[PDB]
Order: sequence, then structure tokens, then C-alpha cells
Amino acid sequence: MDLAPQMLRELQETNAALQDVRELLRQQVKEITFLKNTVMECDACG
Amino acid sequence: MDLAPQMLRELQETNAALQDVRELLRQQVKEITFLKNTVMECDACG
Amino acid sequence: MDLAPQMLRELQETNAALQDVRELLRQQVKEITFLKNTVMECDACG
Amino acid sequence: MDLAPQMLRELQETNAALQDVRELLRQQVKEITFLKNTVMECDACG
Amino acid sequence: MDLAPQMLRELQETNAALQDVRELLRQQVKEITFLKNTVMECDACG
Ligand SMILES: [Cl-]
Repeated sequence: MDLAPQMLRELQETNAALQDVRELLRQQVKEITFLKNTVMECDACG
Repeated sequence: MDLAPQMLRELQETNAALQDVRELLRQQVKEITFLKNTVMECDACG
Repeated sequence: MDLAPQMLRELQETNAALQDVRELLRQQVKEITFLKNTVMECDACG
Repeated sequence: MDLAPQMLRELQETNAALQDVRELLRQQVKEITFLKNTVMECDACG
Repeated sequence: MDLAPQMLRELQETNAALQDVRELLRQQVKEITFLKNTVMECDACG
């Protein structure tokens, strides 16, 4: 009653924030996999 | 009257995102664990 | 249909998902700390 | 019902926390990228 | 009369959980940054 539109707005914000977190992690996972491969192929390692 | 339908939609969307986040983190820890093991076996380190 | 109960269900699913996220992060921190300590003892390093 | 005010307060805290998380992840992606770029120009690797 | 008390409970638990995740992420950034420098001063890199 009356603040319901306020609650919905906060829900949309959380949703947007999660979208970001998600693109951030997909970017992170790709960099981490890059690191992995590279150390995996490091001469000095044997 | 109420915005239940809209709030539920946002909620469903949040959950879908979270499910992808949990899957991304699961994969990330795996890669990190693979990286860890590699380094431990890295000849130049000891 | 009255949507209250469905909303409550999504929230509980959010919580479950977040409890998984916390445990993943928790394990993740432990692996990266281990990796760090490992690199600190990498003889080819400094 | 009479719990709405407090529900909004919890929803707002969630968003504030989420923004912190987003901010920390963005910096994080930055540090991992620097790490990556360092492995690349690391004479003893590839 | 409603499901609010139960809804409030879930919301409160989401927040408690996010608190841990941001705390965990804060600790992780710190480890990573340290790893970053350590690698930055690794003799074997050139
Ligand atoms: Cl992370």
C-alpha cells in the first residue's frame, strides 16, 4: 500500500546490478582461463 | 491494483541471473584450482 | 491467482542460490591465498 | 502489510550492498588483467 | 493476514548473505592485489 511502486523500483535496480555482476564475472572467467593456459604453457615450468 | 505481477517478474529475472552467477563462480574456482596445481608443479619454483 | 506465495518461493530460491555463492567464494578465497603463498615461495621469483 | 516500510529498507540495503560488490568486482577484473599481462611479458614463460 | 513476515525474513537473510559475499570479495581483492605485486617483482620475468 503506497510504497509498492517504491519496492518495484528497488527490485528493477537489483536486477540491473545483477546483470552487471554477471558480465563482470563472464569477463573474469575468460581472463582466468587465459592465465591458466599461459602458465600451463610456461617453459620454465618443465 | 497491486504490482505483484511486475515484482514477481523482476524476482524471476533476478533468480535467472543468480543461477548463471553461481555457474560462473563454480567454473572459476575450477580454473583457479587448476592454476594452483600447475604452479605447485612448476619446476622453476622448487 | 494471488501471487504472494510464488514471490515467497522466488525469494527462497534467491537465498538458496546465494548460500551456494557464499560457499564457492569461500573456497575460492582459500585457493587464491594458497596460490599466493605458493608464488611467494617460487624460487625463480622474488 | 504494516511491514512494508521495513521491507523497503531491506530492499534498499540489498542494492547498497550490491553496488559495493559491483565496485569490488570491477577493480578485481582490473587486477586480474594486470596479472595476466604480467605473465605474458614474463621472460621465463611465453 | 499476509506472507510479509515470511517475506521480511527472506529479505533479511539475503542481506546477511550479501554482507558475507562483500566481505569475502574484499579479502579476495586483497590477496589478488598482493599476488599481482609479488609477480611484479618475480626475478625470472626479466
Ligand atoms: Cl570472484
